[PDB]
Amino acid sequence: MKVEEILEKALELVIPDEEEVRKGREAEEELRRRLDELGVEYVFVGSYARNTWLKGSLEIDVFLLFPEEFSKEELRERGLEIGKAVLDSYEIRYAEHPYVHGVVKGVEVDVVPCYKLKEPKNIKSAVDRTPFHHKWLEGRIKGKENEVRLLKGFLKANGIYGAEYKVRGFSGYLCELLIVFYGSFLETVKNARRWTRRTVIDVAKGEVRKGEEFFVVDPVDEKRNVAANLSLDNLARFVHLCREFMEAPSLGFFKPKHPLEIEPERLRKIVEERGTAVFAVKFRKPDIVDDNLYPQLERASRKIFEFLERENFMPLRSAFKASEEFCYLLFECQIKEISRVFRRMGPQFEDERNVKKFLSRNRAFRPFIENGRWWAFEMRKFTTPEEGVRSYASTHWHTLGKNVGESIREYFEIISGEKLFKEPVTAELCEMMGVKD
RNA sequence: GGCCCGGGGCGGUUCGAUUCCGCCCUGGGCCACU
Ligand SMILES: Nc1ncnc2c1ncn2[C@@H]1O[C@H](COP(=O)(O)OP(=O)(O)OP(=O)(O)O)[C@@H](O)[C@H]1O
Ligand SMILES: [Mg+2]
Repeated sequence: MKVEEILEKALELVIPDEEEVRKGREAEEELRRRLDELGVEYVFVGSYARNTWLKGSLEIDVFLLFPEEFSKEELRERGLEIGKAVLDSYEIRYAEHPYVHGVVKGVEVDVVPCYKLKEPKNIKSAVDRTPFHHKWLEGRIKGKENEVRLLKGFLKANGIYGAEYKVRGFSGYLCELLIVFYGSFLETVKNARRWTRRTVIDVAKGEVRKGEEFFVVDPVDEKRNVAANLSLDNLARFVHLCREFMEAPSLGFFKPKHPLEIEPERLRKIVEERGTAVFAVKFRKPDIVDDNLYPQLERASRKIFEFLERENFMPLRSAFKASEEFCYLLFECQIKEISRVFRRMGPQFEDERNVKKFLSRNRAFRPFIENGRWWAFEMRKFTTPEEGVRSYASTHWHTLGKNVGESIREYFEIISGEKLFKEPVTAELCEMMGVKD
């Protein structure tokens, strides 16, 4: 097991077989014919146009070029009209920039409308750079497409591929830029081992400098950070994965990790061993796009975690899961039950004005003096994390994300114990607690 | 939708709040959906 031989075997996993390629070329030819029959102006971009698409994950991107004077509404209406007329079956679901997704002779297709600008200067639609990325890449990625595939396969197998909010990882484009910059997958991995959270990679200048945060400047637009949505943690996982890989090569790094089935009876025993409070807030999943949902699940989950820490329940970690039916914010605290009494800091004995106001307070236990200042015993309105969250969630629902919050407002429940291990969250909990196997 | 920076109004908590928990108005960037 040496890098050399391993990467040789890995190609079998990332390179599309001749049949899959034929399927794409055949689908390409059909798109062309449907589009030419409409006399539409288009251009093939992305993975398929450059032959850097990962085996099994083929998607053809067709970009409909529109004059700059056109309305964003005209693009949407016209582009959606063209997309629907050109796909066997289609689906329209997006967060902001419109596009049609569908199928042609068996392969996934994305028909997207954009403005045909000159200079990726001041983009008008969110996707106007894409055509220029193609221009900039077609002449430089030639001969190294399999190197790109190795990188994509590597990141995909380890859950950090996509740049969408569900993953906060490396986009396909970023991968190609990295390949152009380092020359190959091995080189990229070798150098990535020394990346820092301040690393700046400028491919157009062929330079690596120190910066404010992780920044990969787009050759097409120097102000654009291609890795803007790559989370710090995901950057850290990659760098580490790169160290581990070079240290002990294995094509296991290209094989998707074990689905993991682990029985609920085992989870119960682990939680018992841990002596922690493991619970979850359950509510109905809002009918909105992944790209809108996840950031809200992140916020809600975080706002509640902070409530748990300032409330002294010693939160350990939080996680979340979304099924098609419901959503779950998961928590584990070191404190299952806290006392009713606690001490609140008061003024220094020195100024009677404030000491006076501090003592006029109707109180159950009579404040005391300790180290030069007054302190008072106070009673909590709740003593467990669950009682706390039920309280917080019912009252601060509006701060847990627009849609996620509104849903919790109309309904939510706190699941714990055995009734929790039944829900579709065992995987997430095991992951959250670091259960190995 | 989420994040970041900023205006102007407020409610609650607190001995004490610009500073802690939040709500309305609003201006400007950015990110995801290709
Ligand atoms: N998040 C993004 N950041 C930058 N460019 C992007 C992003 N998403 C899409 N693009 C542009 O649109 C093109 C199409 O992206 P798409 O989502 O189809 O993935 P891809 O790049 O085709 O690779 P793959 O299909 O193998 O994931 C990219 O090649 C790039 O030019
Ligand atoms: Mg594609």
